[PDB]
Order: sequence, then structure tokens, then C-alpha cells
Amino acid sequence: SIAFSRAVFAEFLATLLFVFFGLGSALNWPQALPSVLQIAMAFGLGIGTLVQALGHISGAHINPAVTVACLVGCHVSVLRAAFYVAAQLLGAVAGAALLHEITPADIRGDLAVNALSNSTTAGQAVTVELFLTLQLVLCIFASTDERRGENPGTPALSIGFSVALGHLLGIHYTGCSMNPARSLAPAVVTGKFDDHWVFWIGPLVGAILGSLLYNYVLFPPAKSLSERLAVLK
Amino acid sequence: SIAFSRAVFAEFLATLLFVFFGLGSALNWPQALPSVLQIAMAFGLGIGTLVQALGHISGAHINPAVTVACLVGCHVSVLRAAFYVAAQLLGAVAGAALLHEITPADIRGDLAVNALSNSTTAGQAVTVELFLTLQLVLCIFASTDERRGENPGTPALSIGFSVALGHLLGIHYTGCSMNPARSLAPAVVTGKFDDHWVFWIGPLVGAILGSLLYNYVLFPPAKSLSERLAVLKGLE
Amino acid sequence: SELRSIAFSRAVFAEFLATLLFVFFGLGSALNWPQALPSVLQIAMAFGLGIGTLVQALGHISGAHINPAVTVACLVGCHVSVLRAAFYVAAQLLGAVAGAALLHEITPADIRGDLAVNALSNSTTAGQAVTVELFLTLQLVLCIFASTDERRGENPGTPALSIGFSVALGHLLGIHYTGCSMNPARSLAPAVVTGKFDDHWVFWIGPLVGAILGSLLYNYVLFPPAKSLSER
Amino acid sequence: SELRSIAFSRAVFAEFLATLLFVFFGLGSALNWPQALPSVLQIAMAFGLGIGTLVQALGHISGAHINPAVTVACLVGCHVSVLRAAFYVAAQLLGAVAGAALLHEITPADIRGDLAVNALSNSTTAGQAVTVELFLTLQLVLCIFASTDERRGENPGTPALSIGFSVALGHLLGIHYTGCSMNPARSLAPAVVTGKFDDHWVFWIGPLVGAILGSLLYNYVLFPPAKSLSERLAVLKGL
Ligand SMILES: [Zn+2]
Repeated sequence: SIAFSRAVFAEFLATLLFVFFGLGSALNWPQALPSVLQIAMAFGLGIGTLVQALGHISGAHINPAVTVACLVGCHVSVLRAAFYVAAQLLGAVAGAALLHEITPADIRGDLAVNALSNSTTAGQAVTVELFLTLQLVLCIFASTDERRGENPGTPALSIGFSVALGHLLGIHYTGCSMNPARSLAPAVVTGKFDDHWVFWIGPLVGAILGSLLYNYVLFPPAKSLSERLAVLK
Repeated sequence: SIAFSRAVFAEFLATLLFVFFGLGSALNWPQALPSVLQIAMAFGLGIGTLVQALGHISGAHINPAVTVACLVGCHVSVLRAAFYVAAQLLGAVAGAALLHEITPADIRGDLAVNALSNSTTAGQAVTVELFLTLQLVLCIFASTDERRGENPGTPALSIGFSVALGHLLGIHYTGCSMNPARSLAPAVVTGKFDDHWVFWIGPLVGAILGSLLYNYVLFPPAKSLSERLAVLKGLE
Repeated sequence: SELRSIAFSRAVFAEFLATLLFVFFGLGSALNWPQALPSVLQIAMAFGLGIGTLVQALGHISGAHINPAVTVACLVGCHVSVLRAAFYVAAQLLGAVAGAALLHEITPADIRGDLAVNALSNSTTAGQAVTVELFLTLQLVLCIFASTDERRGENPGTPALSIGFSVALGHLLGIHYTGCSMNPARSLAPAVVTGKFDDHWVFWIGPLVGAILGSLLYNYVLFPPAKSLSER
Repeated sequence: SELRSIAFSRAVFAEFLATLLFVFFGLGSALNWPQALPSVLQIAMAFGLGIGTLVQALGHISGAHINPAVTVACLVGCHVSVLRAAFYVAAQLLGAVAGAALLHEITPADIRGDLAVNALSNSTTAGQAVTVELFLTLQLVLCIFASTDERRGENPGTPALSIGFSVALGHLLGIHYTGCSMNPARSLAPAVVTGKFDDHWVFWIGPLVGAILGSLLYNYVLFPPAKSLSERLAVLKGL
């Protein structure tokens, strides 16, 4: 019960730091405007650092889509999943509110809200988000799969570079979400809810798809005591 | 029986995601045109992520030239090699067709097709493509070698950074191929086939060269007794 | 012991040489070169790969702190004597100023400029800036503490690259506010060399409070030592 | 003898091929400036990922020095014989010139230019430049020695990435002063091909002195090997 509180607090603090660093590096700085690689790197090294710092404490999900993928995959409970999602949404909004406070009003702008970009339709955008989140979930699962042992070698860096990879494509379409908490945080703070469902449906469907594809298509477990049913039939 | 189907599906899905992410990061030019480092990084982190995610399930070739190189020192049969190459070509075209569908019409353009750049001749270009794939094949062979030292595990980041390295040079000459499936995918979707043989001959010759150089010249592997007999009995 | 004695001298010398090289490379890459002005990613990468290279090269010799704020975090956290902490902080401040003085004498006079001093940027107030510096150093210590946690013995992990990328991460945000410090020695070094002490306390209070916060958060809240025989 | 063994021939060939590929990729990414001029980070990354890839591919075969300064650092630090050191240096210089000559052949005449030769930049004096080159090669050699240190536990690939990022780090500073050498073979290769030898001694004295300094500092001052079989047990009793 104490260990669970430490895990929920870690999930809160991780999303707080991720959103604070992520959005802050993505803001329109007039003296030196951030590049697609620079932003991809900020979110990428953000996740990679927090997985390194907090992975052994909570699993370092830092994303409700990842927690949901984990609910379908990891032997996690619906109780832990709810407490994690709630901690991530609270941590994210706290990170976006904290950043607002420390950033001068002139720069703040859209506070790096997820917005449909380059005349992309919501239907085209929801499809990108699905694939952006699918590849992250595939990588996260492979990097943390206990059956693999110490073989992944670089889980934090791999997971981090997967977030960066998502951003190198995603930025052009939606500003890149892959995370419902990262989307809700600046949307709640700076009132902007433009096609918000895309940043929820996309990541969540992509995460569930990736979780089902990994755990039951690509690398499923061996047959359980359900084989006794096939013997009885 | 199931394991082989899972491996072929992984090879298909890996090339689908690689081509989708790779090309998509190389086109997308509004009031933010992608840089050589940005593109190198997209293809590089693309392969690295996919080797990490799918290596343990298929070997994560994601390249017909890599599968061909592996036909000499990866314990890949001609049957598996054919099924992998077919899965990669199908996955790649599916990734390029999917990207076309999701990208607004005006941005699409060439769809990041491999094309001769900065007035480079096809002969000069095919030589670049040979060396770009030779170093990649050299890195994959060492990275998957039990004798390379370290602890068990595949360095997915090392392989990824080899792809990025290839792009830092290759972009200027051909838009960097190193992968015949990555070349065919936007060529089939768009209809552009200008100097298409360079993107097949270059990676394939470079891969076979790197495979022969590693396995016969540089670090000849330890033969099992059955393999050794395939050589001995397969003489006089 | 004699063996134990040489080891401490090697550690203090490594901390000196590490801060010398870090400040020399870091500031030098951040200078306003006219032919090619450095980008936020380029600078983040210079300081990032700087710490990562030094952690790789010197970690097994001193712990590769290269920062008085992290040295202070090991005092409250990874419980070390006040003697080593003082010798490390003194070595880092000496190494840093030596690195900044060496760089000054290596760069032509025209391009030296402000010598990459930490300065309040984009009209950020000192109070807003000290809050940024707190959070930049907090994430760094959290990452350092986990990468070097005694309990993380077995699998080596990637401490040098991870720590390196955590410094780069802090720069991708921090550059816009203060030019990014996260390190009181990196701030003092060009300030002593080129007399520019504008809002200097921010670059001391920010990193130090952030480091102590991260050390207390890791050792008392997040991952404390086991209180009893329950799990030891 | 060492000379008449297959393994030694493979190591010398590996050192030749590594310098060939390094110089070919490195210079080519630094000179290619038509309607897309390369940035300091882009070039740093090309040379950086170049060394990292080659250390990964060839490290287990020859030690992947790809640099006469590194070979010299290893000579001073008792890792290689004077015979192997000579054969490595000769292979690196031959490989480098072959890599620059090959690149010249494949690059259109309009973009070749000075072929990314090391040249004193931003009005830096040769004395200031030789001091930079010393510190660039010193940190590199410090990283190489730790990355190939049997006493240090690491995960697969990470030592080659660390050496690679050390080369990039050097370039992020060095580019502004000399175009960043850290390697006498990388300097000689386009100088022989293009015919430009302006302040060439800096690119030899700088890296060689920096490498010897780093080798002596690591092996004698910072982290020397054990002297006795009882040394590690003598440390253990301090609990
Ligand atoms: Zn050596």
C-alpha cells in the first residue's frame, strides 16, 4: 500500500516534468524558433530521462494510452490503471500550469497545444496518431518484456528515441500527441479544444492495437490451463 | 509453423512502419523544410526502434539488401529469405500507400522518391549506394555476432545510427536508398522510376560485399561440424 | 590505507579535470560564431555529450559529478562525508575557472564576447528563472540517483548516455530562460573570467535547491532504504 | 611471430578499411554544400556516428583505432607492440588517402572544393589551434580508454556510441577553430588529394600530443592497472 502510493506519486511527478519540459521547448521563441528535430529531441530525451529515473518505481508510463495498453497487456489491475491515468492527467495539467506561471506572457502563445496542422483532416490526423502510438507501444513492450531478460540493453534510450521518431512525423500533422495527458494539459490551461477527440481516440486505439498485436499476435504467451478445455472437448 | 508466420508478419509490419515514418518525415515541408540531419535521424531512429521492437521476433531486417547479405552468415534459409523480401516489398508499398492517403495532396509531391541529386551520375551514385550499404551490413554483422564481446543482446541503437550515418552522406547523392524496398514503395505509388536500377544494384552489391568481407576476410565465424562437412564433403 | 589515500587524490583530480573539460567544451560551443551561429539543439548537444563523455571517461574514478549542486545532492542523498564533498566542490570551481580562462586564451578576442555567461533571457524575471533552474537540476539529480543507485548493481544500464541526455534535455528548455546553468561551477567560471555577475544568485539558489529537492524526493519519498527486515 | 599470423593481417586490413570508410563518409558530409549547407551539428554527427559505427563493426577485429593518434596513445599505454603500431599507422594513412581519392571520384567537380581539408578558421592562430587540437584528442582518448576498459561494465553497443559521441563533442567545438581534425590521417587524406597543406603541423602535433597526454593521464594518474594479485583484496578490507 505504501509502494503503490510511491508508484502513483512517481506517475504524477513524471507527467508533471514531461509536460513542463516538452511544451516549454516547443513554444514559439522569437529569438530562436524551435526546429522539428529540436522538439522531437525535447519530448524524446524527456521520456528517456523519466523512464531512467522512475521506471523502477512505477514502470514510468507517463501516458494514459500506455497505461491502457498496459491494462490489456501487463498483469496490472484496473485499480492501478485508474490511479495511474488520474495521476498522469493531474501531473500533466500541473506541469502546464507551472510552465504558464514561469514563461513570460509574450512567448506563452498557444502553450504548445495539439492542433491540426498543414490542412490535415481530423480523419487523416486520427490515423497518424494511431500509427505514432502503435510503434511506441511495440517498442515499450519489447523493451520491458521480462521474457527478454537483460537483452533490450537500452530500454530508456530506445523508448525515448521512439517518442522522438513519433514527433519527427507527427509534428507536421497534429503537433504530435501520442499522449492524451500531454494534449489535455495545455488545452485545459490555455482554452483550446480544436478536434480534441483526435488526440484521445488516436493514441488510445493505437495503444490497444499495439498491445493486442504484441501480446497476442507477434509474441503471445504459451497456452495456459485453458488447454485442459481442448482435452475435455 | 506459427513462429515463421509471426516472423514474416513482423518483417511486413516493420517495413510498413519504416517506410510510413521515413518518407513522411522527408516530405512534410510547410514553413518548416526538413534538414539532412532531421531526415537522417528519422530513418535512423526508425530502424533502431523497429530492431528493438521486432528483432527478437524476425531478426528485424526491414531491408531486402540486409536479408540478401544474411543469406551468407545469419542462418537464414533461401525459403525464409524469399518470404522476408516479399514481406518487405509488400509492407513498404503498403506504408507508402497509407502515407499518401493521410498526407494532404499539396504536400505529397515526389513522396520522398530516391532520385539522383546535385548532378551526380548514375555510375557515381551506384558507387555511393554500395558503400552506404557495405558499412550498414558490416555494423549488423558485428552487432549480431556472439564473439563481438559484451553481454547477450542486440544494439538496436548502433544499427539505427549506421542508417543515420548513411543518410548524412547519401541524401546529397540519391536521397539515400540503402534499402531496395524503401526505393520501390514511393516509385510504385507515385509512378517515378528515374534511375531505379541504382537503388537496387547499389544496396545489393554493397550488402553482398560487406557479407563476404565480414564472413570470409575479416572475422570468419566458427563452423559447426555439420557446416564444416558441407565444405569438406562438398569437395572431391 | 595508502591505496585508499591515492584513490581520493585521483577522484579530486578527476573532478577538477572533468569540470575543466566540461566548461572549456560547453562554453566554447555556445559562443556567438559569426559564420555559423549555434542553435539551441547544437548547444544542448554540446553540454549533453560533454557530461556523457566525462561520465564515461571519469565515472569509475570520481563518480563524475562535474557539478557542485550534484555534489551537494550526494551529501543529503548518497551519504558521503563533508570532507569529500568540500574537496569535490573546491576542485569543480577551480577546474571550471581554469577551463574558462583556457578557452579565453584559445579564442580570438572578437568572438569571445560575453564568453557564454548565464544571463536572464527573453525578459524572464529572476523569480521565474530560479523556478526553472530548480526543475532543470531536479530532473538531472533524479536521473543521476537512479543511474548510479547501489541497488542497480547487476545490469550496468547506460548511465553516461542517460546522464548526458538529461543535461541536453535541461538545455532544450533552460537556454530560453537563463542560457541554462543546472551547475553553479559552469555559471561562476565565465562570470569570474569576464566580469558579468548579472543575477548570479539565480544560478546558485536554483541548481542547489533543485538538487536538494531531487535528493530528498528520491531518498525519502520515491525510493528510500528499507526501514526493516520486511524486504531489507 | 605476430606479423605472420592471419589475425594480424585481418587487423591491419580492418584498420585500412575503417579509415577508408571514415574519411569517405566524414569529408563527404562536410563538403556537400549545394542548396543545403551542412550545419556544425550535422558535421559533428557525421564524424561522430562514423567512428561509433566503425568501432561497433571493427572493434573486436583490430581495436578500431581509425586514428594514428589513438594508435600512438595505445602504444604508450601498453596495448599494442611497436610493430603493430607502425602497421596500423601505415594502414590508416593509406586507407584515409584511398577514402578521399574515392570520394573525389564520386563527387561532382562543382561541390568538391577544398574537399573538407583541415584549415585554421575564424582568425585562430596556429598556437591557439594546436592547444584546441590537444584538448579535443585528450578527451577522446580518455573516453576510448574507459570504453575499452575490462574493469567497466557496459551494455552492448554503448561503448561504441560513447566513443562516437566523444568525436561529435570534439567537432562541436573544434569545427570553429580548425574544422576539427583529432586525427592526423583525416587531415593528410584531403591535403594529399587536393594539394592544400596550410598549417598541416597543427593537425599532427595537436592530436599526437593530446593523445599521449590522455594515455599517460589515464594509465598512470587516473585509473592505473593493479600491481599485485592482493591489490583488490587489500581494498575490500576497507569496510
Ligand atoms: Zn588500447
